[PDB]
Amino acid sequence: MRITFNDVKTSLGITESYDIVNAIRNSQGDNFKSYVPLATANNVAEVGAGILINQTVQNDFITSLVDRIGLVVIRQVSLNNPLKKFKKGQIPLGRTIEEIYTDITKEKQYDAEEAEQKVFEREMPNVKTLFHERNRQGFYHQTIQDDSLKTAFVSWGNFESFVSSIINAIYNSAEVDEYEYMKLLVDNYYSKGLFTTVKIDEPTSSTGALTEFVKKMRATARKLTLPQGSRDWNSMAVRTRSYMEDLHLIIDADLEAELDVDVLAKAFNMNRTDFLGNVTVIDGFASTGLEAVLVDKDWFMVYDNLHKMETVRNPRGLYWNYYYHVWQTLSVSRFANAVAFVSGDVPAVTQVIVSPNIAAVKQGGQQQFTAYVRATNAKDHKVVWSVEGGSTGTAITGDGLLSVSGNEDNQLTVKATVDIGTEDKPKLVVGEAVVSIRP
Amino acid sequence: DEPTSSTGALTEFVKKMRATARKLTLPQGSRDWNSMAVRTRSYMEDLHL
Amino acid sequence: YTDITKEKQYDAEEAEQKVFEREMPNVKTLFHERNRQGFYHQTIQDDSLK
Amino acid sequence: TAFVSWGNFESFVSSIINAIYNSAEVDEYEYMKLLVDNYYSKGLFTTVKI
Repeated sequence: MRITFNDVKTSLGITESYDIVNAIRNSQGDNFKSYVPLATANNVAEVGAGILINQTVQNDFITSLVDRIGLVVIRQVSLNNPLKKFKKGQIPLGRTIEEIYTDITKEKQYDAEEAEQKVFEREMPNVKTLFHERNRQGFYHQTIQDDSLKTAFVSWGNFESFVSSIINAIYNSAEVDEYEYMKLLVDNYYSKGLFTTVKIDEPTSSTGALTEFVKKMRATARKLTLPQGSRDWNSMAVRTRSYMEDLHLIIDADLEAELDVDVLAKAFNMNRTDFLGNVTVIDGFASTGLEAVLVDKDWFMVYDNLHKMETVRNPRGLYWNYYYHVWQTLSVSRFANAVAFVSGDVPAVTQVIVSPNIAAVKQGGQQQFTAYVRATNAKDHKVVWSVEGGSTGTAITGDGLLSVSGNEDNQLTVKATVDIGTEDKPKLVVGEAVVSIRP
Repeated sequence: DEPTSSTGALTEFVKKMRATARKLTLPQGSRDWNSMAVRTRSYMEDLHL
Repeated sequence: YTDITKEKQYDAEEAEQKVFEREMPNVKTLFHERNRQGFYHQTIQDDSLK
Repeated sequence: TAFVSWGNFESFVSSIINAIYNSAEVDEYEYMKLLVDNYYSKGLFTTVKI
């Protein structure tokens, strides 16, 4: 093979804002006057940036010798992800992880006349589970052809350095892809309204807004660790409690700079105005309004299942093939506190959670459903209950009491709907639960 | 907008510079700060303003 | 410069026939030439300056 | 700019220098050979028919 290129211009993919040579030339002199005395300004500007493609250039004195290459430099970089501290151990066998949680019950008034006929009644405990699966299986494939690459180098050091650079790149790719997947986890969690949104804007003070975001974040962190617990900071609407030593906070570079400049510099004894939980800084979030994410240590459910490399050699083609196989499971637990701080426009209602997601009832039985509405504003909204079982005799009370007709065999879906859109363009937030029929 | 128009503009310019400098030196790197889009990282002792 | 690579999905059925397939690494090169070539000229008339 | 090592540069300069002496030797040989032809053409040169 003899690969050649002919008649390639020195500025291939350059879309200049303005012509520097023409601007210097036709300037009477207001800001470019310093470059007028320069003699080789045009020649310098012609090759100011590196040339994409090299072409053979004859010597100016004797137009028979060819100008040579004097210096060759090899650029090498090392990359890794800072979120490796959020990874748990390894799962050699098995595929699915099951997480179980139990909620609290409700108090009943002490009555003696009413306790005669229901000594043996049942009060089913509130429990709920979720499952995490193995969902990442990838490999990185790279070939090295040393015999063909030997012609591109003169010294024996550059060749080895180039091979080492390829070997380093085959690992840097996985190192950056793991970080990309972990960030995609948070982005996907926010993309479906599973985060509890806290608005940074609306200071409601008219005198000071620099400290509003830090005040709100400190208040949220303080109320996350209340001993009595709360149901307002998780997607399962279960009474849970968090600890300050287990609270992590992923913040943006802009947010970190704002904290460092606006408040920390002008604040004496900044120990009482800095952040509370552990702090990590990333490049930013792909979501429009995301600025910071405050989560719990047990929020991440990332595990590794396989990490290996295998090499093969083709002797007919005289090359090496490297395959780096990585298998991982990436998931996030819904039973942990997780809030997201936003500084834009958000819908009035984020999500609706029905307490029993999965239920089983008899033909003549009944069920009770409770709905929680995650509203960004302070005003409340009313829910509407519906059932899409498709059999007559089955109806749901407006308070959330589902009654099943005595003659039916179908899978019941119970929907709670909140209307937030304006008239003539309704917007609906729907949370539904599944019910099975026991004959 | 302007680094000399007002003290607020100067402060936000400083904030932007600090944010950019911090995100240039992250370990995972980025490909949105050079002419050729390649994943590369810088260092604080190597950055010059 | 060498700039990482792209990952592929695991597939034994395709690996059954693509064992020896080649994947060229992502390598980018650029070249810098010499462009500044000048001189400074000054004349001195010592006899006239005396 | 056409060389990487110095020794090649001095070798090229030495070849350029030696070219002058080679040309001088060749021209001297031609000039001295011209004398026989000139003397034979002028007819002052004894001849034997073969």
